[PDB]
Amino acid sequence: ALTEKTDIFESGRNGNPNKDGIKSYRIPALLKTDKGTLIAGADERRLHSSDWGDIGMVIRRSEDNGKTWGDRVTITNLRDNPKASDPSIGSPVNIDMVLVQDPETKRIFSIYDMFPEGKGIFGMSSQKEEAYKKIDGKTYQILYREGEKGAYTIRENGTVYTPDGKATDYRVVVDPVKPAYSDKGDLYKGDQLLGNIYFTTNKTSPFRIAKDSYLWMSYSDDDGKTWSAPQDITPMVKADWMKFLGVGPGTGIVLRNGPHKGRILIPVYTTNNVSHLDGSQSSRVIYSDDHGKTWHAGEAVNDNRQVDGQKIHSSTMNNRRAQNTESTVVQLNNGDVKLFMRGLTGDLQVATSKDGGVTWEKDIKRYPQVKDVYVQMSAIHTMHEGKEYIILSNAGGPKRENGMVHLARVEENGELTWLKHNPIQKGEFAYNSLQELGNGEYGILYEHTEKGQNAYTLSFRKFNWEFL
Amino acid sequence: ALTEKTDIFESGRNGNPNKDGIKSYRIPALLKTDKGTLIAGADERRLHSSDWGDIGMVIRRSEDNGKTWGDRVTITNLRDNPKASDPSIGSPVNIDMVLVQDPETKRIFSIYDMFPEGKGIFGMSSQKEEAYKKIDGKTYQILYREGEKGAYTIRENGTVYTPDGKATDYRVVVDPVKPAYSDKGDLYKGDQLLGNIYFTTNKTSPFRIAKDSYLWMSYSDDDGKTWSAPQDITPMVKADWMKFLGVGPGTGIVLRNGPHKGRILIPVYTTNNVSHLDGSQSSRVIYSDDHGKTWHAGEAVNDNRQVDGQKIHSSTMNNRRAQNTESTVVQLNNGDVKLFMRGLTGDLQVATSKDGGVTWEKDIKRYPQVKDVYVQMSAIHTMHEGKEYIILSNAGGPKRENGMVHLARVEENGELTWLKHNPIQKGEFAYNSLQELGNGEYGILYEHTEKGQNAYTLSFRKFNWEFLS
Ligand SMILES: CC(=O)N[C@H]1[C@H]([C@H](O)[C@H](O)CO)OC(C(=O)O)=C[C@@H]1NC(=N)N
Ligand SMILES: CC(=O)N[C@H]1[C@H]([C@H](O)[C@H](O)CO)OC(C(=O)O)=C[C@@H]1NC(=N)N
Ligand SMILES: [Cl-]
Ligand SMILES: [Cl-]
Repeated sequence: ALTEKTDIFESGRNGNPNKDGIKSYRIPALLKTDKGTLIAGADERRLHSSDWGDIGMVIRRSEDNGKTWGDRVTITNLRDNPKASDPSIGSPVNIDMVLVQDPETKRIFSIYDMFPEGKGIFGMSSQKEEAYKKIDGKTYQILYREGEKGAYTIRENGTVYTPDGKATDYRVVVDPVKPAYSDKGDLYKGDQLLGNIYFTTNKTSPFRIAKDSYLWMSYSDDDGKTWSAPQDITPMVKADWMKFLGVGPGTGIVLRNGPHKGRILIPVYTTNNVSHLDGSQSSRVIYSDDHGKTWHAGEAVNDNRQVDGQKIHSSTMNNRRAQNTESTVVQLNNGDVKLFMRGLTGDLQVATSKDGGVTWEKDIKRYPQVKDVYVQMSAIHTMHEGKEYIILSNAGGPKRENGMVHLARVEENGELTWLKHNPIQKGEFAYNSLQELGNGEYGILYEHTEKGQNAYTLSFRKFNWEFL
Repeated sequence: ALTEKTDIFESGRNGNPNKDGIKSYRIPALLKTDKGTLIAGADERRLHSSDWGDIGMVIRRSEDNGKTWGDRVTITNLRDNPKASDPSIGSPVNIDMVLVQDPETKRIFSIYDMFPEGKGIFGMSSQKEEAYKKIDGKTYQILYREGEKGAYTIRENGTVYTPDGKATDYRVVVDPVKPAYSDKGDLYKGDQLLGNIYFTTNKTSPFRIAKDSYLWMSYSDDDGKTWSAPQDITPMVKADWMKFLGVGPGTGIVLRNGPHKGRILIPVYTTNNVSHLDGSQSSRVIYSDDHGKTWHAGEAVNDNRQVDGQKIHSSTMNNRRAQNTESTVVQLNNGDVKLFMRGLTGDLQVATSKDGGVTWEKDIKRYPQVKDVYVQMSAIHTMHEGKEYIILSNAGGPKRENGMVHLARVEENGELTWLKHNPIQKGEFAYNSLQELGNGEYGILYEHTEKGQNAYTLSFRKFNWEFLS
């Protein structure tokens, strides 16, 4: 039925670091690859357990269906500002990942947020700063220089150009080479390292990127063993009005049927400048139809949505209860895509797309038989004995506690009928990620603490249909 | 040295329409063409004197340097919604024009605001509605259908397409043929007129455009005698964050020197969704380098502007005094572009661009010797006996009264030295447009009323260098 928990990422105790000098881990993503391998992804939080600071994007691999796991592999870990007054806020931040595999190329993607040095989503400015500039059909990332108003650009070879279009003696590391790509954004003049473009305080170089929220992507073509340098996918998908744009962490999908088969779907959510985190968080997907080469934004669930009288839009809404945030995405056999969205109604909110994730139907469906206490969830499609189901896992409540694995039957019209609700973990329970394993068996990687563990320890369990 | 006022567009009196059935005129634009022709543009307000309603874009032409003027020529006048409960707010709106001629092609452009039926800039919604959709690289205007969430599109030949991209039996008049193009936007099912996509109340067709602020353009290739159908230029220039985008009315320029010579510059201004008309009004220019065929937005004066030791952006600002609204644009002989902007400081605010209107220098210069009572102004470059000057006209104050023509020497470093401040019209004085007429003479079309004349009557005067100095 259900196995006992195996601890995959171990957090420290009583506010102290673990044996690796790491305080805690958060944000599980569980990928079951084509070769049977399980990739377990996490935020690795070295210094403290906040939503910022020194966080690396890390994975572990199990080649025996989750029994034993290899050593941590670091995808990305940007170097700290060695001059920051407060190291707790003195690192450029990567935070929250989504994992997915392309089933044709077998390429594995990790998509995650990036912010310059500071407090991440909780450090965002009230004012927009332009991040990119289009010059002769090429999009360049902008750099700002203290006491100068104009936009410098990073062009060919990482060479920095003046606002007026002339090459400088300065250059950015745009092809990072150090372990964990900790050299990305390093600012040189000739062969002299001066600082880093992601540093925002006590700078030793003249240049910095726009203070904003970014989305990065790294990929692996060797079953998660090694990873590419980070690719900045922001300018492909972030609209000029968006404040925050970030992933809904967990595991993305690839569409298996319909006109859009082969489409990679990555849950994301945005905020606007009208109400930001107070009334605007809005879920959507970004997608790629060319096996991860180019990315596009779908429309938000909240775009032209009717809410208590009146239409809203994600770019202009200010409605706490109509927010939807981190989400988990599933495709049905009839071609429909369901988006299970974290929200503030107390129960499960589901949006439906008829066109492979680009637009959403007018109604958000509420399922009062599945509680949602305002915490991430994960959901996967499953076939059992020729019958179509959805498995969804989240906290049972009243707080981030008592982990549940809910089983739904999907009807021919895509309506969901909730059959079973199975507690899987007493005590602390938060973020979780599900995968199908290959028999009637399923794996879950989740957040949980016991015995004074720092939030969180990430643990793994297998269950089967008899548990379900 | 200063002629008596000649009335060009005459308002009615005591809230009554004039002889032509028109309550009032507003928003002068004066343009001296290649031919020597003077074109005077205006908002023609049929129903009342507010910032919405039934408003036509109209011109008159003078062929004798402002002495006599011909009959009204209507550029654009969208038909009213015949089913609207309140006629004063029952018409799609055009409002505020900029005129400019391309010196090479001789083409004359009128660029002006458009809004569907309602209260114009004072009727904008709190929530965005997407207005355009790119389908396989092609940009189409969206239509919304009663009882449906999805975006229909207006495609080739005006054919309305479903959200899934199927042709319907519905069609939009995209190539209007009626006088003043009053049929633009008409919605047909095959051969039967059903209603109009610009109507927002008591609709008789199923379809309507996004509720938004738009920018339209019409052009003349025959010295202002006839005009093209309106071009919707909005998607070329309006960003996904902009709430209002509209012209700073008057007369635009064509750059006459430097690497961007030939560039057409059109003052505009935006608001955002953070503070709209309370704290985000921000000047910039849109420009064309291909003789008016395609248009691009410059950056706002307020983009990356330091205010109170902190950087703002036009898209996110909320600062009353940092706003800059309608503006007038002038190029210096050194290549620099000056933007004189209506503002809330009580005095004249000027921005400088060194890249042909695309970005603006960090410091907005203020001149305490020219008052700004928060009203439109016009300014023009001029040369007198080998020396460079700018002439600017606006109200002297305290209110919108006491028209002034100000004269500045432009110094070698681009600094302006204000030399003379000459009264040109006592009593009411508001919007105005200046043009150099040649041989030391200048013309001005301006808003003024007397004895119970509805706001406003548009009058013309000519003056010479002697009046200036
Ligand atoms: C980018 C970011 O800050 N991600 C946050 C997330 C976020 O703050 C909320 O969704 C905003 O409403 O909340 C939570 C949470 O547990 O509620 C965890 C993530 N924390 C970490 N990955 N450390
Ligand atoms: C599009 C529009 O509403 N244009 C308005 C303009 C505008 O309301 C302000 O600049 C907003 O701050 O103000 C004025 C004005 O006299 O202050 C006249 C124009 N009115 C007419 N053309 N009727
Ligand atoms: Cl630095
Ligand atoms: Cl209609």
